[PDB]
Amino acid sequence: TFISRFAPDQPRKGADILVEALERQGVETVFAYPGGASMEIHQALTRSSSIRNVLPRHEQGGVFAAEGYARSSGKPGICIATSGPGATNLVSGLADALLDSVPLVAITGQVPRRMIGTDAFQETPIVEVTRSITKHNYLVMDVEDIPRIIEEAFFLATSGRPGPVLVDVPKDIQQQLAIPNWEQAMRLPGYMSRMPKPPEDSHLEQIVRLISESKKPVLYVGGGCLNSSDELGRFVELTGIPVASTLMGLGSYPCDDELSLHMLGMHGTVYANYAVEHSDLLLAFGVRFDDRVTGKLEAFASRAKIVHIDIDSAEIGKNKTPHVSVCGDVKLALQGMNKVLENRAEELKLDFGVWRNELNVQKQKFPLSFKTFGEAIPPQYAIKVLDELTDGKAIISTGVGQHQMWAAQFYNYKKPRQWLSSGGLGAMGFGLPAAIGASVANPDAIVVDIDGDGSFIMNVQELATIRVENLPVKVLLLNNQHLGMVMQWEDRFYKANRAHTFLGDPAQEDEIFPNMLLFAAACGIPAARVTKKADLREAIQTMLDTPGPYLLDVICPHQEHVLPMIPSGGTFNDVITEGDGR
Amino acid sequence: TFISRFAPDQPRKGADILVEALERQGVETVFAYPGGASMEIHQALTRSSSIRNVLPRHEQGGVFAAEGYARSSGKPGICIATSGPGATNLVSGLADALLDSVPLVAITGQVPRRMIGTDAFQETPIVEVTRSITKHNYLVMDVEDIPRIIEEAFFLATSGRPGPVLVDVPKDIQQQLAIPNWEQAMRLPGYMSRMPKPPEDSHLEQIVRLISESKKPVLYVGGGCLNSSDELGRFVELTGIPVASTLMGLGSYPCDDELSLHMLGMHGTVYANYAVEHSDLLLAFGVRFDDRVTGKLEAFASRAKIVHIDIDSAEIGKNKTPHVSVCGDVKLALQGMNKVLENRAEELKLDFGVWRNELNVQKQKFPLSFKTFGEAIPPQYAIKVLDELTDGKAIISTGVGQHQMWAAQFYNYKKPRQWLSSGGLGAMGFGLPAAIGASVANPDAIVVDIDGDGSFIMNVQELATIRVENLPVKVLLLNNQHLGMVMQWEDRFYKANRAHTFLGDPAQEDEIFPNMLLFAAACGIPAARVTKKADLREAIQTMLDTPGPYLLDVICPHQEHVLPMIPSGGTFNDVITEGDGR
Amino acid sequence: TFISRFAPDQPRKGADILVEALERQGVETVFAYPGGASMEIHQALTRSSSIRNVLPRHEQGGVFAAEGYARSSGKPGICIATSGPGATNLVSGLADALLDSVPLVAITGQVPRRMIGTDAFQETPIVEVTRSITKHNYLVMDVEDIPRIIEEAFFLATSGRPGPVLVDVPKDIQQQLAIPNWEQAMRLPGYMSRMPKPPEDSHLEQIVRLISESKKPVLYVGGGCLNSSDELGRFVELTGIPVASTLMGLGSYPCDDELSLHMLGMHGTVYANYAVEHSDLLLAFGVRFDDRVTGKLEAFASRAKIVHIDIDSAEIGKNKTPHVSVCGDVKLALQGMNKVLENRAEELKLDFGVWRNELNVQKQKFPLSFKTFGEAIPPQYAIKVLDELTDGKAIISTGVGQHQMWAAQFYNYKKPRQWLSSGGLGAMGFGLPAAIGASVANPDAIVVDIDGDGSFIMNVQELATIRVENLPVKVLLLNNQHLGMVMQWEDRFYKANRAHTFLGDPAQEDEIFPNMLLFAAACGIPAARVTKKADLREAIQTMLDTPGPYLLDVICPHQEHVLPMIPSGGTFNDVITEGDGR
Ligand SMILES: Cc1cc2nc3c(=O)[nH]c(=O)nc-3n(C[C@H](O)[C@H](O)[C@H](O)COP(=O)(O)OP(=O)(O)OC[C@H]3O[C@@H](n4cnc5c(N)ncnc54)[C@H](O)[C@@H]3O)c2cc1C
Ligand SMILES: Cc1cc2nc3c(=O)[nH]c(=O)nc-3n(C[C@H](O)[C@H](O)[C@H](O)COP(=O)(O)OP(=O)(O)OC[C@H]3O[C@@H](n4cnc5c(N)ncnc54)[C@H](O)[C@@H]3O)c2cc1C
Ligand SMILES: Cc1cc2nc3c(=O)[nH]c(=O)nc-3n(C[C@H](O)[C@H](O)[C@H](O)COP(=O)(O)OP(=O)(O)OC[C@H]3O[C@@H](n4cnc5c(N)ncnc54)[C@H](O)[C@@H]3O)c2cc1C
Ligand SMILES: CCOC(=O)c1ccccc1S(=O)(=O)NC(=O)Nc1nc(Cl)cc(OC)n1
Ligand SMILES: CCOC(=O)c1ccccc1S(=O)(=O)NC(=O)Nc1nc(Cl)cc(OC)n1
Ligand SMILES: CCOC(=O)c1ccccc1S(=O)(=O)NC(=O)Nc1nc(Cl)cc(OC)n1
Ligand SMILES: [Mg+2]
Ligand SMILES: [Mg+2]
Ligand SMILES: [Mg+2]
Repeated sequence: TFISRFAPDQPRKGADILVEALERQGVETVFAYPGGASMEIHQALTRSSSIRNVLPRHEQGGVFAAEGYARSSGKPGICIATSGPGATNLVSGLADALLDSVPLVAITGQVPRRMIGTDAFQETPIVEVTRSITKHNYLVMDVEDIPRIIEEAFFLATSGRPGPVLVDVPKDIQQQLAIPNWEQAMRLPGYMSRMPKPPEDSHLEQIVRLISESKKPVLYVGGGCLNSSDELGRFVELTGIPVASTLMGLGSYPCDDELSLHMLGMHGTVYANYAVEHSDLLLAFGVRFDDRVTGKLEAFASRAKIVHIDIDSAEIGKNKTPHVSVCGDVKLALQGMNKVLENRAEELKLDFGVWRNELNVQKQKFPLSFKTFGEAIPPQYAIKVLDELTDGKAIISTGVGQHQMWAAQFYNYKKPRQWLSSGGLGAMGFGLPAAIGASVANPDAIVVDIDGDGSFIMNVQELATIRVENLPVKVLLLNNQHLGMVMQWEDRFYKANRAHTFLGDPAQEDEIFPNMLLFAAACGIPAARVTKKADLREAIQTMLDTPGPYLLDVICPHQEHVLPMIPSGGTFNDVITEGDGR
Repeated sequence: TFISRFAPDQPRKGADILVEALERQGVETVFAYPGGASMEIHQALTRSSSIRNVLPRHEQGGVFAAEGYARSSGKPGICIATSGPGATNLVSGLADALLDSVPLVAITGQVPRRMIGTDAFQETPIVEVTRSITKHNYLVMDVEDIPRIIEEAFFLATSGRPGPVLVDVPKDIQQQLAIPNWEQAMRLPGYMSRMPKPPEDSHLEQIVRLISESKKPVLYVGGGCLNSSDELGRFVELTGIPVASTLMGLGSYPCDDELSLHMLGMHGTVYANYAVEHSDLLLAFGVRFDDRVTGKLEAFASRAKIVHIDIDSAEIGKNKTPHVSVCGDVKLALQGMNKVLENRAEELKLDFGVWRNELNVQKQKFPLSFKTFGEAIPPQYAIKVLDELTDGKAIISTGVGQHQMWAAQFYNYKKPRQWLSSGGLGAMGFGLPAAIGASVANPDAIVVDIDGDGSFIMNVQELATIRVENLPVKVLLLNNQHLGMVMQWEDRFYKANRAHTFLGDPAQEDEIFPNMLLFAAACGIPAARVTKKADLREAIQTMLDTPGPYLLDVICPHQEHVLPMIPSGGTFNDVITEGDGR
Repeated sequence: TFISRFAPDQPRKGADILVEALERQGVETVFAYPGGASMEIHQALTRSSSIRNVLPRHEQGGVFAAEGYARSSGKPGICIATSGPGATNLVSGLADALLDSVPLVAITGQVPRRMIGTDAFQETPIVEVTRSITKHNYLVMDVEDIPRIIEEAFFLATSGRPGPVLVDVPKDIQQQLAIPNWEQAMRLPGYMSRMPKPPEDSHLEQIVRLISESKKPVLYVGGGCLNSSDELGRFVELTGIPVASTLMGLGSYPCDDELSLHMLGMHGTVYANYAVEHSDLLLAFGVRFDDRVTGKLEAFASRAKIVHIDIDSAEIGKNKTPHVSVCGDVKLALQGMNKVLENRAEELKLDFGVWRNELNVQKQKFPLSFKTFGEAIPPQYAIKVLDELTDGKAIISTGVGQHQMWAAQFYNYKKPRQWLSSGGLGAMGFGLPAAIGASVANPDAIVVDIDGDGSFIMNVQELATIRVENLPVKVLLLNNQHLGMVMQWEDRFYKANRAHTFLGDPAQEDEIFPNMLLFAAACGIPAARVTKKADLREAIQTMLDTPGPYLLDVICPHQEHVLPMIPSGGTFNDVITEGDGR
């Protein structure tokens, strides 16, 4: 089926064997920045007609773009870098992908084998450095291993709990001629042996039993449900259980649906954390009970039976001890529980209307809210407008901080993989590059990077990439001249004592600095600034209608605070519902 | 002598103990970007009146600035970052500092101790990740250890062979109240035990003997001589031996002096590599025989007695086996050899005029040269002009690539620490941030970042830093729209087959892209472009005269090639002396 | 040339491929104790007709026997063990072989691959455990790798600086059928690249020059000269330089020769340490300047030019900085220096008679001495008698402690590999097993284990091995009822306060306990006890004449002290020349 560009008996460079190894894996896009140790790989890349390369302006842009690509498509993201500084520049991306469980294959050039360990030119013990921040990694020591290693890398990166896999390739192996063997078996006996088997009916039916025996059930959905959109939907319309979601799970279940309790956790809705606090049955599907959503563990879902379904046994019971657990693919568990629920439909007759009502009053008394001052633009409102004008069908990437929380709170995602945000590591500068990858993976979609002025400037060089690759990336920059989140904490716990959180110029405290519009201009990207809430709707519409890339700089009053808020290690009873920096 | 801000019996936060620990070390400048896990440290920083913080726009800008600071002053550079993404963003800087042996202390915030290893919010096993790319590192586990650890970190970072030391501080330890003990002893028994002792006369006199017995002696000076400017000078005026230098040693001995053979190595002068090739005595002081300068080891200084003086025993004999070696401070070895040379002056009567003549003819027949096409600006010439207008007294930082080699070749450094360039790791994006640190460390100096368009855009966000800190950083951008060095190799070994090396826009192949002038404008930094060689001198003069920061975009024809050139693993007989991409 | 037992196209078990891999390496003897995880290997072993297995009674006996085998033959020693407890029981042997640089290949069975890391039955992460105590190690993950790994293991174990290499083989790979490829190349690019090249005449002639310019030269020979017996001899008869030896070098140069200064170091002769203390030229060939022989480094050979020739660059300059060094095979360096010395014979005319005389008076005034009390047997005398009756042609293995020092001091070894003793690690219980290996490697030699009662009982179970394998192992047990060496230190530095150093029975303080004769009897080995010095000569003669194994229990007064003695970190001026525990 796969047509090679070489004769089955024709020897060729390891670099060419590596590129074909990617083509055979179905790879169509890579993000690679050339360097001396990876030149061969780049040369082989130009001979490929099926793989396109998006040249970033910084290796970190490369990884983050690859992540965006992966996060928005469900396919693995592929980035390639040269040795030494090239490789070390990938680090934050690798750690980011590992914490959020993003399938990713990173390939780095390395000095020739004989040179390894000699403090060679541009050498870095990248395999040693990344071991604790990758799912697995490799140092290829023989051109004969390329086919197997690449196959194993993708298998490991995409199977079980997804994660990044780095493959280090010495320059001498890239140049070595050889005849590849695409028939070799993978050496993952231990891993393949531990791969979860399909869920058992005994386990699944025990859950359905618990559901029928509960009066206050709550679904706690996370990133693990990103491929169970339909199954989860069907499950909810069969149990009528309210859905609470993590920052990573947004979109698994439509935030606009009436059964949606939206996001729970530190900056989750009062009613979502309420539901969990008083539930008697917690259906934790595809979540890792992070400190961000649980607060004080002992207090989290204290009065309820916890059912935990995770593909990673290491997660089941790590922070919370379930009353029931299923180690396996939540997608299969749902399909299984669904058949059962459809059959015992009449026999069960599930009705949680009373519970839902208790929550609806909570949703009515404590809804997400924002204040509008004069004609100043409220970031929450800006996002709300973007949602409306895009009919909530846009792919949203973001930086980290207040804008991130607002992008999560005030936009209703219809489907998963519409939300691209760094959650576990929370790396700034992720938004723009992620949007680049998302756009390449989704050419006909509306891709909007809702960034912060601090996060946006970190990888601002990628604007050049966007222009050159002619990608329709829209940038909704919520400019507040500060490091919003750190500032909020300064206000709440440090008597507003500012400590290097102002991003503007102290000499002209009133001038917007820097002028992000000129950054766009430098890369030939049309831009505009908006300061009055009245002109907001038209500015955003313009951004959307103007073909190609576009940067809308939205000025906002910095004293805004993200609410509600449960301080770290807190309880639902410590939730802060009001206040700002005014 | 040191005045604390706390009573000797008054308990205070570990964060405050850490900041005072820095003040007691004489620290006056740090480069810190605030984050949740390091907020306490930042708060304590604002209470200090002796330490100023330069807030970068990216953690990588922070480290590189700290390096620039260190490299231009001889003091350790200090950068601080928050946990997780903050910390991982330091990686390239740490590896860079380790490879070039730059004293540096990096402090990173970390999640609370009890949270370590739990996959906590913004947690990264930074100590595990950086172990192979730092001189040493620490994870503080008790507020009581702060004083000792900080003292050890600086001692280790600055003593022996300088290098980076990272100190990870849990958030709970930053908030813990305690009374510091500044009297605690350091626990470096093994390290302090292995510290080289002052050179022995027996060893030193054996060297002077070799010098008197040689007919073709050559000095091979490197980064280890950065603090031996005077001693080396005196040594040369007592032996009249020609000085060849590494990229790291530039300036140890004035490149303008007649005894100077300039840089040796891959892109070294023909006469420098000549001198070494035919020498009978190689005085390797403060060098590590890198593959970049030796080429094929067996062929390097094949016909001569090698004397190697290094402060790191691990280096002596690593790639080349000396006939004589001295493990110790080259500064002391020189002072020692100098006294001997002054005494046995008449008894010795050293005369290498015949050898120097053989080299002068070589210097005359094969000098550094560049070609001028029409009115196009030759980068070499631009640098040559900068040298003249600044009287060669400027601090020059650079990116990595062709411009770096030209900045090395066509500028005559009078003193060491005038040249700030990433040599071992060769990390792009180093130039602008390094200039920032150099300027802060040298407020009254002319600081010029000779950057490449590829390297410059990587950390372009630091332009914001430059403006806000009101630093007189001048940027001489040699814009060639390409990744010059990779392109040169494509021309020489890949039939000019371009593989993602063009940095401009393919849709407007003739328009300079991006418009670096607008990047400067965005950060309120005056800029100008120059395209005609005739207008070059006035443009540079303007850049220098215009008070404050300034960006001069210098357009150059990309087909330029760095020469001469000895291909990797080559011999002096493989040196390429002509050709380009036209 | 090599005749397989399988058809070149016939598939067979990995176990059989491993055994053939050994046969192809020339292996004729292995020391293997069967276990569940290694059963396949043992089964394949019985099908071999060229490899004999010596079944020890304890895995530690296995390794030590393999060491003895290696140490007495110059061939690598091979031991095989099962997984878990089998493997961990090898540890002391591996560390011992690494510290003394003994070529050794250890093969351990391991649980099936899929079971690794699951806390399986008899599983131990042996590769992780032994990484810091082996030259290198492997975990075979594919039956296809066996041929290459075994070849690499032996190459690494025997090349450069010899050392142990452990190969872990999963049980499933032992049973997997396959067709071996004995043509595969080794993947040791880096290692083979760093292998020392033959010495250069420039370096060698510089040494001969130093020799001619010296008045007080001293040879400091170590374990690295074990294969340079002839070359060293020739070198000495051409320079007439006195030879001092380490505990590891004994026999490289005959201790009986008049030019021999015998052993230097802590328990070295007064004249040997004298020679070094006052020498002006130290020829350190095949030594690692251990703390045992140097004492206080600063004081060691303080007034002299040090020439160091080592095959391990990591050793040159580790503790002492030479004035000259040669990284390479001392055997070749000597052959080179010899040709030079033979030619410039007349031109040089070397005469160190005056120096030798200064030393001969020292050898006359401070010779090795022992005191004889009544009819009590002096251990020194016993060894002296053994030497005479065996004409100093016996292979002597020993335990660790006082008897070891006496075996070193009072026996004159004619050739290297006659002395088998644990020097760097100093592991007790080494003597008996080492003798077993030495005897198998030298069937027609006189093999005597000069053991201590403490060391002897540790691996006393090997007596069973000796009987069953019908090996002519003679055991000269110097029984003193104590842990001699620890006792000596108690006397000198702890006012003779005994702390668990008495090995006899406190209830019958005067009865020799245990009765080692009955241990021999239990294993059908003829034995006898001797208490009167007058009956000593006849007892030893009997031991030697009685065909087969024999144990002579020699009772000695425990208050004996090893002299002379330079306390740790001491100087030649701190040497203790008299005293005991009476
Ligand atoms: C400024 C900031 C504020 C934050 N505030 C909040 C907040 O208030 N609320 C909040 O929720 N988060 C918040 N976070 C995000 C937070 O750090 C965590 O990233 C997030 O809570 C993790 O959610 P998760 O466990 O659902 O998803 P993941 O971390 O993606 O974990 C998914 C889990 O699902 C398992 N799984 C994967 N695939 C499958 C499958 N097919 N079948 C079954 N199981 C599977 C995994 O192995 C894993 O255990 C914040 C982050 C930042 C940067
Ligand atoms: C694009 C590119 C091209 C390059 N081309 C060249 C080229 O053509 N020529 C070239 O020279 N380099 C070149 N390099 C730089 C090169 O990679 C190495 O960084 C450089 O050769 C190292 O020189 P060094 O050994 O002298 O200095 P360092 O790497 O700084 O090493 C200094 C050494 O001195 C020792 N030492 C330190 N302090 C003391 C003291 N007080 N007393 C005694 N010893 C001390 C150290 O421990 C160490 O061994 C290039 C780099 C790049 C990025
Ligand atoms: C109770 C006790 C007391 C001791 N007392 C003493 C004492 O008083 N005096 C004493 O000497 N020792 C003593 N030791 C032994 C001591 O611990 C060291 O094992 C010994 O000094 C090491 O000597 P070495 O360096 O010569 O040999 P090794 O440790 O075998 O080192 C040999 C060296 O030679 C190099 N080399 C190897 N092969 C070659 C080759 N072909 N060409 C060139 N170089 C090569 C190696 O790589 C290495 O650096 C004692 C030990 C014990 C247990
Ligand atoms: C930068 C990558 O370097 C290496 O892989 C490398 C490292 C040490 C020794 C030899 C090589 S090499 O000879 O296999 N390759 C190179 O040296 N390549 C190389 N490419 C570019 Cl573009 C520039 C350069 O040196 C300045 N060198
Ligand atoms: C980001 C640093 O985080 C931590 O140190 C951390 C990690 C896991 C659990 C508790 C904490 S903590 O309670 O000691 N501190 C915080 O959680 N700090 C914090 N600071 C900001 Cl500015 C934002 C935030 O959460 C969104 N959290
Ligand atoms: C002791 C070695 O054990 C193993 O290799 C082992 C470990 C875990 C699971 C399966 C095996 S196994 O099935 O490949 N082999 C055995 O279990 N062998 C085995 N051999 C013996 Cl003589 C006894 C025994 O179990 C009591 N088991
Ligand atoms: Mg902001
Ligand atoms: Mg360029
Ligand atoms: Mg004893």
